[PDB]
Amino acid sequence: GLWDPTLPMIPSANIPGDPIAVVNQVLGISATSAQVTANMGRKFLEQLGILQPTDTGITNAPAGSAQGRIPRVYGRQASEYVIRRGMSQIGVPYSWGGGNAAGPSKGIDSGAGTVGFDCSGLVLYSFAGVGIKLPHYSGSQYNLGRKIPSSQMRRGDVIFYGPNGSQHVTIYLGNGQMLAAPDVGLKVRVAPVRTAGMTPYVVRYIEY
Repeated sequence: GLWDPTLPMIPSANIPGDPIAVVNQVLGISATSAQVTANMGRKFLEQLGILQPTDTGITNAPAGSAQGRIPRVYGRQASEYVIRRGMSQIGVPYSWGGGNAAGPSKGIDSGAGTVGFDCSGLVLYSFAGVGIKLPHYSGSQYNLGRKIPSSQMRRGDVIFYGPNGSQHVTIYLGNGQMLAAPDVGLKVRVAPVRTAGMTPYVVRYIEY
């Protein structure tokens, strides 16, 4: 019962730090996921009419806090933007280690030749659109945000599997459906929530 037995029963891809997300060989520029995330967060705060000169664009709450940068009155809007980002990626192939704040990417190790997403990649891409910066490893994502009992998961919360949430991570859509790419040969999809191997808590990154 520790793992979801429909997927490889191993910790998932773990990419350290703040990878390069954007390389433009013609202008001679590049930028990392956190750069892209901060820019998107500032744009989103400006779209809400609340950008301040002190805003970096990074909008995460301190881990465990129910108070973060985006006001609760705007959280449903933020959550729906995150969900729209992710749903826009339906059909993109699975790649082990795939994805960054800018979009699908090449993976690592066996995924090195395949441009796509893994769950943690897709989660970090989708949340980055409102300035929520997450590491590219499901285990480390599980240690951020605020825990909600899995029985109370709500649309926009993030579902984790395996010990320490290391096996797989998906975005909950409500109505018993979740969004992720599962494994090789498959693509980002909407699928029924699976309870086998589910951690006892989901994580909420956006309050509303």
